Amino acid sequence: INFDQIFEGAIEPGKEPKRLFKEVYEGAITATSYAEILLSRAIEKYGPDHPVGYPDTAYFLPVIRAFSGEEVRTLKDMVPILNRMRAQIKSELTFENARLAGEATWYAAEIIEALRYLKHTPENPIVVPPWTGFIGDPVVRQYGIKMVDWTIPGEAIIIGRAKDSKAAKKIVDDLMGKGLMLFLCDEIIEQLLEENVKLGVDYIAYPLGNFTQVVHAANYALRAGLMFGGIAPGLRDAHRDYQRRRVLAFVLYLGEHDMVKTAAAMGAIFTGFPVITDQPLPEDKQIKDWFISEPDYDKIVQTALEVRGIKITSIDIDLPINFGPAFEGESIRKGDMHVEFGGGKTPSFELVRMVGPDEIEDGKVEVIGPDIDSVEPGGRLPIGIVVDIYGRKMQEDFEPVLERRIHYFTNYGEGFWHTAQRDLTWVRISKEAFAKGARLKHLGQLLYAKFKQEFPSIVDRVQVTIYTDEQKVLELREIARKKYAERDARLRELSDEAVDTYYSCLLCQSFAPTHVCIVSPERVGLCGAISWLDAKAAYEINPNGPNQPIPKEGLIDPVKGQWESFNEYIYKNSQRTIERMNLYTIMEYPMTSCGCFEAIMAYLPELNGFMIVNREHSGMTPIGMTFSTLAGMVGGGTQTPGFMGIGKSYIGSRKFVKADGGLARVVWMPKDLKEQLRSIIEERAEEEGLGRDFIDKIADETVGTTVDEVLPFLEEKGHPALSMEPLL
Ligand code: SF4
Ligand SMILES: [Cl-]
Ligand SMILES: [Cl-]
Ligand code: NI
Repeated sequence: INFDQIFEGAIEPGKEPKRLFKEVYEGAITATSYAEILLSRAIEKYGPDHPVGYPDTAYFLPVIRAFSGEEVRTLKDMVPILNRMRAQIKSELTFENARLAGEATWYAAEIIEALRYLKHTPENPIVVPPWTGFIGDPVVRQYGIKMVDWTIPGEAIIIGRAKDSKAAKKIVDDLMGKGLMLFLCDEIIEQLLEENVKLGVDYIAYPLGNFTQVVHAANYALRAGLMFGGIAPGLRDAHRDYQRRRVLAFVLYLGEHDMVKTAAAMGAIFTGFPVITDQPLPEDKQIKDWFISEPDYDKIVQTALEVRGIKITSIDIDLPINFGPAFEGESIRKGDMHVEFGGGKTPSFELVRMVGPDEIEDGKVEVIGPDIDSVEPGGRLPIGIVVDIYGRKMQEDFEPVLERRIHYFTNYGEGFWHTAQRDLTWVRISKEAFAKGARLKHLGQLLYAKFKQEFPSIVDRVQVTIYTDEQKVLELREIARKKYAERDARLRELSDEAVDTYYSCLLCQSFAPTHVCIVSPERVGLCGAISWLDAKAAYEINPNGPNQPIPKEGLIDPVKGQWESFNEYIYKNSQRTIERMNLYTIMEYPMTSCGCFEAIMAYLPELNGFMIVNREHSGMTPIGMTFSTLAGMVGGGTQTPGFMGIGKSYIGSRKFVKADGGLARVVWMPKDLKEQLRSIIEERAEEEGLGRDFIDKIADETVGTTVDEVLPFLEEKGHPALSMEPLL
């Protein structure tokens, strides 16, 4: 592995950009000096052994943990590392020395930021929303699933200042509509806030802060290799290769240059991210394909996307509102809502329906009834959405799948909002979207264009009708409810036993190459979004896609759930690292995890049972670890007996770790997680004979966070797991 080979042709000897290299050298010396003095002052004040670190991460100082592997825990640990980084800054003006200076600048910024967080407590925070500062592991994991399928095509690290706030808003709205994840640093943030651009973790656009806070992009990106990629800490070239091949990041260096910013950009180049600046560059301050100037703001985004290799697929319908992943998570407050439909205020439904060739005119979008200019701001209308689909290869069992997509298609619109499903949908449109000209016809055109782009193989013609008359919507809701009942009846017939074929899912191998998911009718994929029916429809739509049938054959262990067919498939598709997999236990040959699991279960021998912790829970767990620390062990595609990543719904399955004792073996979950699943937990517990009140016997963080606090509660509740056989 020779990662440096990627740089081979950038600069032919005798024509080194000595202005750039000397500015990089001065900036690296300056950053390491800043860090040296701050570290010496901090060690004098707090003492060498004083702990240092970042909130809510399993990877200590992730930049150092990835590139050199040290487990920085205290101020003392930083001292040798910085010394080494200072030693590798060399006077000679070569591209290799410049990349080493950029690595040293990244190390210095990471050290300076950890020292900054020495003063940080969650209740005396040094940063407040929308600013992020250091971004916790759960956010990285929460967006990993959008990364693996390139719903997020890439990342833009924007440092400095746009020529003015309006240019900042233009390029950032453009990037947000292309779905790129943004890291913002310095005065660009205040420029965007003055223009009322939406920023924050919910919009996948992180305002890190200023100055050394830029490093919080780097320690974010490197964690992707430490998590999903399973790369060992300290494998420097392996981490750089993972970044170059999979983290499609680039830097936009806007505004007046200064030496420390240039050295940080050189560290980005050191790990394979090109830099594009809006400044004019003399020939001796540029590197082809690595440090380049695009002064014209009309071109800078496509210039960076082309040099990085990012390919964007856009629907190219002139929507009056921005559209993309950043807006999926938005919330429209009552004060900002122009109109709403459903959610128990007006009657509502949505339905996809396969139709014959006779029936439909492709591209026809019709609004039948009053449009949203009908009402005063804050008003309401009925809405019934009917998407008729004819296709040669269309099937009725695709109807629910495509219907599921409606939610997402709606939420990506800026100022469009959607929740629930079927006849319980709740839809909202903001005053801003209305002021831009958005009307119901644009929602229908959006649904049409997205369905055409996403399922070309099976939709030959698509038509969209939006009814807003109250009694007509009430009439059509009955037809939709017939379709829903047939779908529920088809789903009821599926069991692990009744079906002869389970389905693989390899979608996450783009970031977790060794990980293989096996979806069965009673075990959803650990991301929680890929059901057995979903994977089956995806394979029938794309036979050579990442979901494949696997027959249930070669049974080895009916109890733990081991079959030769799944073992073989897994061994072949895990690169011969994983030989066996039990479907019904976590204690022996558990299914592996990539890193996007909704929750983690772990066996606690002292309580004779399982703890479960979801990604959103902040707090210690009785195993003595947080969710992030546990995910550091459970993810990365290695087999971890006694630990397993799962989707939340899987807790309600009849096959839920059935060999281990199922729900009866669960002794601890977060309160909010139990409330999220209370209904299915009560139903399944009554089915098992545990009683509907069994949920009250499960300990939570209000009971305690250690074995010593939790065991007495389980003893006083008579929890059955205490009388069950120890698992191991
Ligand atoms: S089913 Fe497994 S492999 Fe597929 S997207 Fe979900 S977590 Fe990733
Ligand atoms: Cl000093
Ligand atoms: Cl150490
Ligand atoms: Ni994952």
